Amino acid sequence: GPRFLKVKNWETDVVLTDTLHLKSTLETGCTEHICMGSIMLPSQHTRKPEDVRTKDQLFPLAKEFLDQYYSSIKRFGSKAHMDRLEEVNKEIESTSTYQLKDTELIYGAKHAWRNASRCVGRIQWSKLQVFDARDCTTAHGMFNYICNHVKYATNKGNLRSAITIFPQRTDGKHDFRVWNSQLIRYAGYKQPDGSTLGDPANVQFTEICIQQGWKAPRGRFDVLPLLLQANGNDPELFQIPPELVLEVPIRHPKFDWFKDLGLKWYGLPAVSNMLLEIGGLEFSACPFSGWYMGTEIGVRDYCDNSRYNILEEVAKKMDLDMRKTSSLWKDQALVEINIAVLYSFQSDKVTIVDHHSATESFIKHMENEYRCRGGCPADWVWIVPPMSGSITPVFHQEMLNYRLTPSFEYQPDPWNTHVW
Amino acid sequence: GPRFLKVKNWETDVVLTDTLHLKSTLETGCTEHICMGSIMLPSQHTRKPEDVRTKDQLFPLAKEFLDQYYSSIKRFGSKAHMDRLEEVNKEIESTSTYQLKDTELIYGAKHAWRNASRCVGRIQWSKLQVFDARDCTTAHGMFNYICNHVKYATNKGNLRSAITIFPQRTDGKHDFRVWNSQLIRYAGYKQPDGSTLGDPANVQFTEICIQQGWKAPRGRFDVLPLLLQANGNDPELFQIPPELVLEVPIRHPKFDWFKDLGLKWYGLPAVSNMLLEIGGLEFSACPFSGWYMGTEIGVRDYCDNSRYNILEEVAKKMDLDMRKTSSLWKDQALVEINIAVLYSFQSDKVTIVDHHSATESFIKHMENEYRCRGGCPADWVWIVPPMSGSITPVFHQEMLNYRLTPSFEYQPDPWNTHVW
Ligand code: HEM
Ligand code: HEM
Ligand SMILES: N=C(Nc1ccc(CCNCc2cccc(Cl)c2)cc1)c1cccs1
Ligand SMILES: N=C(Nc1ccc(CCNCc2cccc(Cl)c2)cc1)c1cccs1
Ligand SMILES: C[C@H](O)[C@H](O)[C@H]1CNc2nc(N)[nH]c(=O)c2N1
Ligand SMILES: C[C@H](O)[C@H](O)[C@H]1CNc2nc(N)[nH]c(=O)c2N1
Ligand SMILES: [Zn+2]
Repeated sequence: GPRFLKVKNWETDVVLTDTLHLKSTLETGCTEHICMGSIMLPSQHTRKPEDVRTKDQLFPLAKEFLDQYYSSIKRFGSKAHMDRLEEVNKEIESTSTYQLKDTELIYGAKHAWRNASRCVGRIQWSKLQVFDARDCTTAHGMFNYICNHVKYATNKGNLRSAITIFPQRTDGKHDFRVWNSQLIRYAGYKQPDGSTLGDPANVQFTEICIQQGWKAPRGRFDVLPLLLQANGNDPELFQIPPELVLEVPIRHPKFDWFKDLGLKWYGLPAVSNMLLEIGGLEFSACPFSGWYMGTEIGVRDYCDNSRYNILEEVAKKMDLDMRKTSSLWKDQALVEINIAVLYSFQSDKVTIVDHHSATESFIKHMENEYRCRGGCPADWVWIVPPMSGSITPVFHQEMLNYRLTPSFEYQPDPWNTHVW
Repeated sequence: GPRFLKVKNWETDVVLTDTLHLKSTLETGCTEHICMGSIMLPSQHTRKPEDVRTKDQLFPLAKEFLDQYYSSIKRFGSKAHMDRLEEVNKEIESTSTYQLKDTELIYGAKHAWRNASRCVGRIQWSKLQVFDARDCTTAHGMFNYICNHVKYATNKGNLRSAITIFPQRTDGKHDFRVWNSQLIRYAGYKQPDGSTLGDPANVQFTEICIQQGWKAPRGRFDVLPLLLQANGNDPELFQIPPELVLEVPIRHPKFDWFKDLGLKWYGLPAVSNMLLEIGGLEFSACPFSGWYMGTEIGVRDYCDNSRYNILEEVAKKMDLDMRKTSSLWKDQALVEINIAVLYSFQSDKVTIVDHHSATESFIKHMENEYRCRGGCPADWVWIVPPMSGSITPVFHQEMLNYRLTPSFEYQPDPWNTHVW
C-alpha cells in the first residue's frame, strides 16, 4: 500500500495492515540503503548522558503526550485538554518542568510497555500495577518502596506485573538511579585461577558493591545487594530481605541426577536500569517486573557461553557424544535444561510461561493491536525465542518495528558518570 | 563512526568496522522511521514483471559493473577498461544489449553469491563452478545442461557448488525459465479427504505438471519432473534420470524405529527460480547448487506446520507427554529428527553441514570479509538457524544488511505471466 504497510504470516497466510507506524517520529537507525535491525544499541535514543531537555525542548514533547492522552479518552480539544495544556505550559515556564497527574502517569507507564517492541509478553500490557514513588527523597526511602514492590509483585509465587516510579530527572538538584541491572541477580567473582564464580555478567557490579563494604559470600548464587542512589547522592548498599527473595531449586522430572547440579534461580525478573520517558519527562529510576519466559533462564542465563555456560557439565552427566558437533549434544542438553526449568517453577507453583505459549499469545496480541490500534511495533530479532525458533508461530510472522512514545529507553551505567 | 559503522559480537566483544555499505545504491525497504528487516519480500527489487531495462537504463548499470570488475583486478582506468566500456556502450546502442565475456560472467556469478546477505554458507563463495549455457535454444537443450549440472554437482555424494547460466533476457525474442522452484523436489497432492500427500509447498506446481501430462505416482516422496521454458515458448516436461537423483533414507543412530517412519530426502539442494543480475543484464534461468545445512530439512522441511509437519508422529513414537506444551515435546522430537538427518547423510557419505559448524564458519567468513573487503552484508533474520539460535555464534553477532550487485533477486512465478 502507498501508505498502508502489510505484514503477513507465512504459516497461516494472514495479512495485517499497519497504519500505526505513521505516528512514529523517533528514528530506528535504518536508512533506505542500510538496515540496522540486528544492532543492539543503534543509539537512536539511548538517553543522552548530556544535560537535560530544555523548556523549549520540553513543551512540544509535553504537548504531544497530552494530545495523545486526551485522544485516548476521546476528549481531544476539550476544555479540560486545553486547560491542562496551559497549566503544564505555564508550569514549565516557571519551574522548567511539570508534574504528570496520577492518571497520566499510569497511562504513560502502561503505554511505555505497550510500545516496547522487543517485549513478547505485551498481551498483559493493560494489567500493570503502578506504584507512585515520586515523593521519595533518600536511598532508605527507595529501599522501602522496592521491598514493597518485590513483595507485591512476588505475591507468594502468583506473580503480578508492577512498576515503581521514583522522582523524574530535573537538572541540577540531581536524580535517582538503581545501580543494579535487575532488582534480583547473582554476583560474579573473577577467580585468580582464571575461573569465574557465579554470574560473569555481574562481575563489574559485584566489585562496586564489595568496595562499598559488601560482604560477598563468595558463592555461586549470591543475591547481590541493592545499590541505591537518591537525589544524585552517592549510592547506598541494602540487602533485600531473603524471605522476600523467592528462588527455585532446579531439578528434572526424569533425571534424578539433575538436582545434584546445584542449579537454582530466582522467580521474579525485575529490570531496574532502564529509563521511562513520558511527555518529555525522564524517570531514570523505574524498576518494573512481570514473570519469566522459560528460555530466559534455561537458554540464555544458563547456556550463554559468557554466562553460567553449563552445557558441558550437563552434557557430560547425560553421557553424550561430545566428540563432534554433528551429534547435536549441545541441542540435546539444551532441551533438558529447559524442561527442568519449566518443571521446577511449575512444581513450586511460581509463575512462568514457556516460549510456545508465550509466542502464541503474542500473535494473539498482535492481531488484537492491529484491530484496535492499527498496528503493533515488534522487533523480530528479539521476539523470536533463543531456541526452536521455527516451531514457534512468531518466526513465520513478519513484524514492523518503529518507535512510539511513551517508552523505555536505555541509559548510561551510573558509575560511568556519577562523580565521587 | 560518522561514516564507519561498527558491528559487535556480544559473546566475544569483537568489533568490526564496515565501510563496504558505502557502495550500496539499492534500497533495503527501511527508512529512518521504520525497519522492515523481517519482511520476506520488501519488494525493493523483486524483479519487475514489466518490460525490460532500456538502453539508457542499461549503460549506467553496465558501466558500474565494469568499473567494479576492472577495479577487482586493479586495472581501473586501463586501456582495456576504457576499450571494453566503449565496446559494450557501442554494442548496447546497436543491439539494445551486450554480452559479458566469460571472465566477467564468472566474476559476476561468484559475487552474486558473495553478496547474498541471506546466505550462511558464503565462506565457499570463491569456489563455484560456472557452467555457461548461453548457447542453449530449446527446452531439450536446457534439460541436457541441467542433467550435466546435477551429475557434476552431485559428484557421487561429495557435493560441489555450481551454477548453470542460460541466455539472458532480451526484450521481445523471449526468455528462459525453469518453472521448478528447485531442480529436485517432491510433489504434493491435496487429498479429497482434506489430507495432503507429499510436500504441501509444491501442490500448485504439481498440478501444472499433471495438467501437462505428468503421470504423478501419487506418492509421498515423488521427485517432480522438470518443466523447462526456452525462448518464451511453452514449458516442456522432463524426468531427471533417477540414477542422477541421489536420495538419503532417514534413520536414527539410536532409535531403530525411526527407519519405519519412511523418511527420506534428496542430497542436492538446487535453486532454480531466482534471477541473476550482472551489469544490468538479467539471467532469469540460472539454477545454482551447493549442499544442505541440516536444519533446512530437519527443522523446516520436516517440521514446518505447512510442510511435512511430522512433529506429532515422531513425538508419539517417542511416547512423549504431548498433553502440555510445557513438556517441550516438540523441542525434544525436533532435536532427534535433526540428529537423524545429520547421521543419515553422514552415513551415506553425502555432503552436509550442521548449523553449529555452518554458523561458526560464517563468523570466520565475516571476519575475513571485513579484513579484505571492508565489510559483509548479512541478514540476521535469515542467517540464524531455525533451532537452538543462541547456542550458535551468529545469534550474538550484529550484522549490517545492505544490497550490493551483482546479485540474486526474486522474480514472478512463470505461470502468473506467461500466456498460453
Ligand atoms: C507479563 C510478563 C512478561 C513477560 C513474559 C515478558 C517477557 C519478555 C522477554 C522474554 C523479554 C526479553 C528479555 C531479554 O531477552 O533480556 C522482554 C523484554 C522487554 N520487556 Fe517484557 N515481559 C513481560 C512483562 C513486562 C513488563 C511488566 C514490562 C514493563 C512495564 C516489560 C518491558 C519490557 C521491555 C522494555 C523489554 C525490552 C528490554 C530491552 O530492550 O533491553 N515487560 N520481555
Ligand atoms: C556451499 C554450501 C552452501 C550452504 C550450506 C548454503 C546455505 C544456505 C542456507 C541454509 C540458506 C537458507 C535457505 C532457506 O532458508 O531457504 C541459504 C540461502 C541462500 N543461498 Fe546459500 N548456501 C550454500 C551455497 C550457495 C550457492 C552455491 C549459492 C549461489 C551461487 C547460494 C545462494 C544463496 C542465496 C541467494 C540465498 C538466499 C535465498 C533467498 O533469498 O530466498 N548459496 N544458503
Ligand atoms: N521477563 C523479563 N525479563 C527481562 C526483561 C528485560 C531485560 C532487559 C534486557 N536488556 C538487554 C540489553 C540490551 C542492550 C543494552 C543493555 Cl544496557 C541491555 C531483562 C530481563 C521481565 C522483566 C521485567 C518484566 S518481565
Ligand atoms: N542450501 C541451499 N538451500 C536453499 C537455498 C535457497 C533457497 C531459496 C529460499 N527462498 C525462499 C523465498 C523467500 C521469499 C520469496 C520466495 Cl519466492 C522464496 C532454498 C534452499 C542451497 C541451494 C543452493 C545452494 S545451497
Ligand atoms: C546481535 C543480536 O542483535 C543480539 O544477540 C540479540 C538477538 N536477539 C535477542 N533477543 C532477546 N530476547 N534478547 C537478546 O539479548 C537478544 N540478543
Ligand atoms: C517472517 C520471517 O521473515 C520469515 O519467517 C523468515 C525468518 N527467517 C528465515 N530464515 C531462513 N534461513 N529461511 C526462511 O525462510 C526464514 N523465514
Ligand atoms: Zn531495518
